Amino acid sequence: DFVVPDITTRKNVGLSHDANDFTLPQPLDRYSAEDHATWATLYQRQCKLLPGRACDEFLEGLERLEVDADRVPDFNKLNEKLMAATGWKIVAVPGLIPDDVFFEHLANRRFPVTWWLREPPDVFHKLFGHVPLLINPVFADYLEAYGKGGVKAKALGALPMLARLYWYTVEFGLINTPAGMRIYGAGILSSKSESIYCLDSASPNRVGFDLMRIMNTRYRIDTFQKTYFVIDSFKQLFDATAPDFAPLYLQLADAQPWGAGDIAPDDLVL
Ligand SMILES: [Co+2]
Repeated sequence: DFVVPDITTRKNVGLSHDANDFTLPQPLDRYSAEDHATWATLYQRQCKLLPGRACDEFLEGLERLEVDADRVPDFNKLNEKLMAATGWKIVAVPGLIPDDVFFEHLANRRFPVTWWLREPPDVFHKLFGHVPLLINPVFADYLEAYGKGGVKAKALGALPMLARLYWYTVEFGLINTPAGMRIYGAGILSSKSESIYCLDSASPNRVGFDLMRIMNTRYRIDTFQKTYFVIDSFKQLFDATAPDFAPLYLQLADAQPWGAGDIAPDDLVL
């Protein structure tokens, strides 16, 4: 029955965005005291739960970028540190943006960050979850290479195959370490409960990273992942982008995808 405006619409009232690249100056005046307090609450919650769960590089990135514990960060201030580390910067966007625009940003070492915050894929998820690893030069190079692939993928109708790769790496990836399994996916790192389940539960599959397998795997957004893909190094991700994806897309185009909860005959199951 009744339809009401969504959070993206409400938050962006009176604001504008580039019609081509979808950026805007970060609207600092729009963050209320409640927003800063919500940020602080989420930050404190995650920083209590993540030690021994997040990969070490993630927690180090928070500190090296001086990500504010007590307020929504000033993007420009964060950029001074990020630019010096890896030549990356974050740019504010209104919310969900078109894929070609998103890929063009990453291809140019710009990471789009939704500016607004949830009330008590918002700025907490996109900044706290996604940005700290951009100080890692190997991970940053993986994201740049990913972005550069957007033109080819769009031309071939293969953007959803790249979306699966992004989902199962950047958003929901795990990294194995001698100290045990750790988390690098931003969607897990900003989550209250998925960081617990993804390491502690016997329920989800933990499967070794395989590029073709992943690009042939469905995902859903409404639920905890049924399968997590595990890398041994960020180098594995960057190296996965080396070959020509065009013949991989065409091979996959006619295949039946793996379901979100499937185990494939060739999986290294961890
Ligand atoms: Co995300």
